[PDB]
Amino acid sequence: LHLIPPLNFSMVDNGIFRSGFPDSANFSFLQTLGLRSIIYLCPEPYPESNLQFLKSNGIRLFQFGIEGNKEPFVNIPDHKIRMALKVLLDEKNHPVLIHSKRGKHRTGCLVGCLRKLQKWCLTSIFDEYQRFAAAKARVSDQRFMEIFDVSSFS
Ligand SMILES: O=P(O)(O)O[C@H]1[C@@H](OP(=O)(O)O)[C@@H](OP(=O)(O)O)[C@H](OP(=O)(O)OP(=O)(O)O)[C@@H](OP(=O)(O)O)[C@@H]1OP(=O)(O)O
Ligand SMILES: O=P(O)(O)O[C@H]1[C@H](OP(=O)(O)O)[C@@H](OP(=O)(O)O)[C@H](OP(=O)(O)O)[C@@H](OP(=O)(O)O)[C@H]1OP(=O)(O)O
Repeated sequence: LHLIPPLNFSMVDNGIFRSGFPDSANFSFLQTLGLRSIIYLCPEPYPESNLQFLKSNGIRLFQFGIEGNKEPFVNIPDHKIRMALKVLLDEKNHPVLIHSKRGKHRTGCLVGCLRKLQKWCLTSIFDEYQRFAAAKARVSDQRFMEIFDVSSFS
């Protein structure tokens, strides 16, 4: 036994994964996925360790830096989520890992908006969001998904 998936790692769909921030202990696991792409949702620069892993493995980094904010005073990062969705929906970028810091809020919102495009009823989207967010589930994240207009992606 030796592979360590990154924090809160899960398969979302064919060619799509979610997690928190990978560190060097996770690189041997991430190698088994044959990633083409990472969608990174934090504003902080990528560490040198991570950049060397991407360069060694031919993985493209897409960064859409969403500022972390806590309830009750939240950002509505609509443009950044939609830019990340545009990349996520292009199969040429697959396999793709979506990650933020812990993979609960920013990652959860992007995945929830994907589920809405996949025609999941809201309660099913929120159940999946809650499974990762656990005691840190935010009503604001779920309201963002409730309000999200799918029009431009149909
Ligand atoms: O209370 P805070 O000091 O603001 O801690 C919170 C932390 O919450 P706690 O550690 O106190 O529980 C959140 O973590 P979770 O709520 O996910 O447990 C985490 O946001 P997060 O890493 O969740 O961001 P996502 O990556 O899920 O968007 C926050 O990160 P952000 O600031 O959103 O990048 C803070 O973590 P940092 O300390 O690393 O900034
Ligand atoms: O520059 P603007 O045209 O006013 O648009 C901004 C801008 O959105 P994008 O840059 O992502 O297009 C903010 O992000 P920064 O430029 O500051 O990085 C964003 O903030 P978040 O990314 O945190 O959402 C904000 O959205 P909001 O104010 O709703 O949180 C949004 O403004 P509209 O919301 O486009 O005025």
